[PDB]
Amino acid sequence: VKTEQEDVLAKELEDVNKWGLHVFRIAELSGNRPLTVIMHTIFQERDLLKTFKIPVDTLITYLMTLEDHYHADVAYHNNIHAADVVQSTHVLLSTPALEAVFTDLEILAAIFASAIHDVDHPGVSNQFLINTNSELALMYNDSSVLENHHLAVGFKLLQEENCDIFQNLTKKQRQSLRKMVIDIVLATDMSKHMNLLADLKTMVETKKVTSSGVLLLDNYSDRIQVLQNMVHCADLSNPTKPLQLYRQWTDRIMEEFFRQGDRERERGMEISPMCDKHNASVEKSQVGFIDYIVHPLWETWADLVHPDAQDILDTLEDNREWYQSTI
Ligand SMILES: C=COC(=O)N1CCc2c(sc(NC(=O)Cc3cccs3)c2C(=O)OC2CCCC2)C1
Ligand SMILES: [Zn+2]
Ligand SMILES: [Zn+2]
Repeated sequence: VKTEQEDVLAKELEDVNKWGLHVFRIAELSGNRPLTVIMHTIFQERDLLKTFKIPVDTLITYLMTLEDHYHADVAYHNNIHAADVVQSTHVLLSTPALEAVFTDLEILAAIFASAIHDVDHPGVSNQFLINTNSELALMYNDSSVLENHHLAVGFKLLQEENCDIFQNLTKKQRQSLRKMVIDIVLATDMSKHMNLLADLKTMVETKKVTSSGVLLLDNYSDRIQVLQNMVHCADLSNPTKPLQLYRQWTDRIMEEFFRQGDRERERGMEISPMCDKHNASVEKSQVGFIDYIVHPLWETWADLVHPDAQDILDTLEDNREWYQSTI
């Protein structure tokens, strides 16, 4: 049946539930369809198609349309980053401390929010978009420009021919899913980070647990804050991956940043915070970024789900000392 390529692909996909799936191999084996194949795999794996009556050809058609609205000419914020965050969100949902906590609708909404979360990303920043006085910035009034755009595009794509994967959800299911997907994606904006991180801490502070090992989340605010933190954790999971992956990701985001620095030079604009080709030390930037943003976030999350995130925290801590070695 399968081509031998499909077979090689299938064996790699046997790792979808493991942290550090080789997402870059999967992109190669798949003809640059990492997003399509990982989503499909997860959806079958989690039985999402039957539970929500999603016709499989519609699912495929939409996945492929979604992936083609990621830019192949963008080093980091592309389909592979999309697939990576989706699969990471998928692993985090399986964490033992959230066993049987979230409904299928909420799972569906977290995975879907991951898949569309950066779609149509240009490879430059909100501030850049605001400074260039770009259309996108005028539309969204300089407020969460890219993140508002990813949502509008992710949803509009469901209207293309044979693309409505939510065609069989009730109005009720659709309105709740939508709101969940909008809260999750707007929370990927980095300027929400501290606020998001603070609530997580407060969650951990006042943390309750009941009847067997399972977190007690009994109102919307609490349930959505967790999902929001989960996906935002997945968005910032590169330095917790095995170093081979992490280094490939660091390569890509640095390429994107310098290329924006270039576009800022090519327009007299002033330079971005360490987007400086020629003048910015990657090794240092990684270390501070871990100590100030990535470690605190993941340290809290580890707290929340203690101790299922131990190896994760540990890898991050190693990758951090490894970047220090590089002075
Ligand atoms: C103090 C707040 O600053 C702040 O949030 N930003 C500046 C730095 C930075 C992001 S996102 C990101 N990277 C990721 O979202 C995913 C990763 C890809 C490879 C490692 S991590 C980096 C970064 O990693 O590097 C920067 C730090 C200073 C120079 C660039 C946004
Ligand atoms: Zn983003
Ligand atoms: Zn992202």
